[PDB]
Amino acid sequence: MVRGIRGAITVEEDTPEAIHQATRELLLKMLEANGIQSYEELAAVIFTVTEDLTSAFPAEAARQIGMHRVPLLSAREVPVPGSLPRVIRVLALWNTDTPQDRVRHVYLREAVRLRPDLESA
Amino acid sequence: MVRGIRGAITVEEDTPEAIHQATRELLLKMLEANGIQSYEELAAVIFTVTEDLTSAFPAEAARQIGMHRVPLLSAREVPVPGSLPRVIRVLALWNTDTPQDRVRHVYLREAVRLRPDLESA
Amino acid sequence: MVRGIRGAITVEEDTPEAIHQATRELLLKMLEANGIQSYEELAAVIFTVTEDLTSAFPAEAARQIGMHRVPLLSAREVPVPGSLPRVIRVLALWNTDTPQDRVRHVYLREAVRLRPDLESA
Ligand SMILES: [Cl-]
Ligand SMILES: [Cl-]
Ligand SMILES: [Cl-]
Repeated sequence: MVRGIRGAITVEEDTPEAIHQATRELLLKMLEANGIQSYEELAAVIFTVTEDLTSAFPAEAARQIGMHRVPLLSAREVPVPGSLPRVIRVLALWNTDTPQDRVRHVYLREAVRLRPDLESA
Repeated sequence: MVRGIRGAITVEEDTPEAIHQATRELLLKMLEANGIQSYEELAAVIFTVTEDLTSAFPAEAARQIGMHRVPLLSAREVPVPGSLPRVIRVLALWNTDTPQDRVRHVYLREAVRLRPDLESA
Repeated sequence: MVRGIRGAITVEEDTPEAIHQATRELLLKMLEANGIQSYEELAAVIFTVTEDLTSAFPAEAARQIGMHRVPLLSAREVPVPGSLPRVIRVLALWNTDTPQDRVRHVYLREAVRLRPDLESA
């Protein structure tokens, strides 16, 4: 049994340096938030990028933090009018028996605006 | 162990009202067809939309039926010439030991044309 | 518990005959490399294609080798400048307890250039 973990983060520019940094930061925070101890717990990680980000592969950033042995895939997000620009989204598939309500999803920088429900009191 | 569940549905127009309704209908029918009792059985749900649908996020529709705690991701489908227009596709990842041939895939409206094998006698 | 299996292959032209052949070849090699004995071991398979490939659905090729009962989904890859053209990527989600370092990822034709780490001595 598997639990997905969602993440999202924004960048201010379509450059590799920006995209790679943001992706590394988000991945590490997703793992930390969930108490993951090894990349071996990850079945796979899927990324999406908005259409305004073409300069870099998020999987390259994941390999900068050593995710060579984690299977990675990336795709393009739907360009909805008025939706948040320059977003990197992550779906990590985690081999765990953690209950669904104990999985922690991580939305950073302006991406917090995507999920106001995940703000809490 | 995990089983994917596929769904697909068409809409007649690229509007949020159409996309959201179709997505809600399809998701509920996928769950019902498979005898799912809780959203907690879902590892994650991945959506795709054809390039002729940009007005809405399918994940927003999933949140209208309460999928806040289900990890969701969306992407764009390949624009193959002559392929069916205005299709919302769903891949639900289901934590189950159901055999592969007992999983029920759900193709609604004109999307039945995608999978004539799933028509039966 | 699930392990992803990555594959990738290139084609020389955007035609169905080329895309379908390459997809069939890659899928079978991914299964063989990992000692998979039944399609029932596959939770789902996700494909991506680069933006320069629109003539065919990789899932149609998977159905030419009988993957009707395997849930399939396809999406478009990020068009990064200078990245390899005409690539079909595969993420197979495999129900297995195989350790992460014993899963075999398969990169064929020019797609070997994507992952020089997977060349070995
Ligand atoms: Cl959370
Ligand atoms: Cl079925
Ligand atoms: Cl390998």
